[PDB]
Amino acid sequence: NFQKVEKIGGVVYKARNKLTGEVVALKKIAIREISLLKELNHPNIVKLLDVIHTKLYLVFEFLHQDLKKFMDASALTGIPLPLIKSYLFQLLQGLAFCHSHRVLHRDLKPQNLLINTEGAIKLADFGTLWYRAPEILLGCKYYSTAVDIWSLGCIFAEMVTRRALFPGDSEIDQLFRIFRTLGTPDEVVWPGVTSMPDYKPSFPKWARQDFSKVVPPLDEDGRSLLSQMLHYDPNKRISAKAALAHPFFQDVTKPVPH
Ligand SMILES: O=C(O)[C@H]1CSC(c2ccc3cccc(O)c3n2)=N1
Ligand SMILES: O=C(O)[C@H]1CSC(c2ccc3cccc(O)c3n2)=N1
Repeated sequence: NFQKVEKIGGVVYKARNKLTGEVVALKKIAIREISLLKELNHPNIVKLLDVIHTKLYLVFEFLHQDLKKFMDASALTGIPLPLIKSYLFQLLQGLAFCHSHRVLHRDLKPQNLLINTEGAIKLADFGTLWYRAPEILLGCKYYSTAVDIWSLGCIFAEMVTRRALFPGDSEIDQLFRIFRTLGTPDEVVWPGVTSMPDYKPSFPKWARQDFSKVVPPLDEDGRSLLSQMLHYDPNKRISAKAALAHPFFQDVTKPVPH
């Protein structure tokens, strides 16, 4: 039925549908979540074409490559700001759509963001440590859409600087890397943080970095938006919908990537 072409990322393969000649991404691995997922159409969400239960196989549209590869390829010169802005804007549209339908992504990272030759970018693999929100790291079981905004913020910073923002090697290292940059959170900035399941009063108390240093040479509009995406308190973190109205996107366009 499907011929595997190569492994590209459960497990995901490039494959040919012999019944249609279509080239697809085939993921080899509750039904309600998938239903909701399947019914969604948006230009910035990878389309789920078919679900085959026999092991569960999810058949997705196939896209050119992922943003990780593009960023590695662009590491020498960087991604031009207009393209960064376009990608961020598009990802926020996708998230705004998902979130309005009560769908969380929860594992956003460059490897899960797929691009095409025409300037589009799409969200894929709906649910490393590097893009995990602090509330998840502190043991929150009942987290919100805000976890996706944190992750996208980390990705935004990485596109700009050509370095991962918080490349932890363990959950505690991840948390402490966050704390060393943004300051150790307290009840003032994050009411309720000290009652979180894995919060320990013995966490070292670091001061916040002046931030100027975190994503140079991003302009103040960009820094403003990023800071709103990285608020500790998930309830203060900007929503995708509001982020779309941020002045950073006043001059947004849709360039064609190299
Ligand atoms: O994990 C997933 O849900 C699936 C959605 S499609 C996808 C995927 C994952 C990696 C890919 C790499 C190159 C080109 C692609 O189309 C890729 N597609 N992963
Ligand atoms: O979550 C936020 O929006 C930011 C607002 S500033 C802030 C913060 C969080 C923790 C801090 C710890 C020591 C010194 C500081 O200035 C700190 N600042 N968190």
